[PDB]
Amino acid sequence: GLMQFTLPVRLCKEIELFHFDIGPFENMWPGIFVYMVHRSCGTSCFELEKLCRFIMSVKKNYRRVPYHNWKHAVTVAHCMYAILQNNHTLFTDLERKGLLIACLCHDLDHRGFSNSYLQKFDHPLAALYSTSTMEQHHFSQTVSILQLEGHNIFSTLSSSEYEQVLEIIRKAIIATDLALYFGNRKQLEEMYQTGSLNLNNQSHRDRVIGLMMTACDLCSVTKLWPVTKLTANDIYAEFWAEGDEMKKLGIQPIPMMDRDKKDEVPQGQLGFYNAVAIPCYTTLTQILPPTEPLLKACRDNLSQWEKVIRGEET
Ligand SMILES: Cn1ncc(C(=O)O)c1C(=O)Nc1ccn2cc(-c3ccccc3)nc2n1
Ligand SMILES: [Mg+2]
Ligand SMILES: [Zn+2]
Repeated sequence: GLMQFTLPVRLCKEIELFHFDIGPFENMWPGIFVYMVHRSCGTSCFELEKLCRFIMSVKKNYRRVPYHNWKHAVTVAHCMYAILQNNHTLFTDLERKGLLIACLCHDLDHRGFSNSYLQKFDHPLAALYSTSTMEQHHFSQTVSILQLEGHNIFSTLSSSEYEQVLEIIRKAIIATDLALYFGNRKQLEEMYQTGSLNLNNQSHRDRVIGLMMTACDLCSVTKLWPVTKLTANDIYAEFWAEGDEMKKLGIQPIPMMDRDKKDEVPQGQLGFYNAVAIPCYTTLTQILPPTEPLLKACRDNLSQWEKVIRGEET
């Protein structure tokens, strides 16, 4: 109760900033997450014995893959922390509770392959979940861990409150299926520009939370350039692994996943910032103005990719 987590001065200052990197020391990541929960939600939101148990069970069900790993999970949770701390009054006590948990859990038991590879491999999960295959699995995995002995971090919530937070977490996790982002953003774009957007409307909150979930999921493009550049090595390691597997199925993979076409990466990253990232952070800054640093940092990294193509960098 009166046991408060403290970080060293640099982490304690840097952690409030959107572009914060959680560093290479795994054993500090759980304490970084508990520190963020206590500050976002309160020191009384969760029982520390159950939280710590939940956090280590979630860790254990993240696989040792180049990108979609325990580190990604805590990085996406930190972005959400940054957004919630800069939009203090606009979110309920349940939403703060659920959105940090959702972010930690959003890629549970990820194997490093897209929903498409699962469908073409004819994976059992692709028979069980027709769309957002992995994301339905990540939620399933979350509920399993919440149903483990001494892992129910929402024990103090009522029947109705429990159902509401699990519904927040479910929509939040489904929303990280990028294929749904495009329509979600376009609809948010139209609602903001006509003035019909209303945060008292639940279906509108759902959409805004979904865009926050995309923004947190992509926050690798909103770090300082040295971190963005090095993260990209981890992303393409999975993509090219997936391409190799497509070639084993007898399918020529998209260039993005073809390691023979790695020379086309800088221009590929250019496309992704224009088609996905900039649009995403633009609409987010429109709806939630204090999230502007994410746009600025994204814009800065777009410019760094342009310099790579021009041959000013390697
Ligand atoms: C989902 N997600 N989350 C983070 C990131 C990220 O990249 O940081 C991504 C991601 O979708 N990236 C993309 C998207 C489209 N691409 C097309 C090429 C490309 C094409 C041709 C040749 C060489 C590369 N590379 C791409 N990378
Ligand atoms: Mg995912
Ligand atoms: Zn993710």
